[PDB]
Amino acid sequence: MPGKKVVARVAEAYAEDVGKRVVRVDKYERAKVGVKVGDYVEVKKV
Amino acid sequence: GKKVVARVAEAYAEDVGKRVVRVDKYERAKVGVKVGDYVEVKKV
Repeated sequence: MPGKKVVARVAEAYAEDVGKRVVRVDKYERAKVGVKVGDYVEVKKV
Repeated sequence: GKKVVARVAEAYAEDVGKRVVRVDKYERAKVGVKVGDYVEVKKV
């Protein structure tokens, strides 16, 4: 696929977020991915 | 591994600027990653 992929390091979820299919991403990754809080993303291994 | 879909939530302040994504044990197992591995994140 063309262009630079957005790659991030996996860290464990905070306990209260576990089991909610949520991924915490900061504003810098959100800008590059092109998403806002509440949007959905695909996550896959590098 | 496989591709998963998750809802985006804000990062905690201490995680900001470290290129970190917080993913729970369920998504990690499905994706085929462990803590410290890298993932690609894409808008859907």
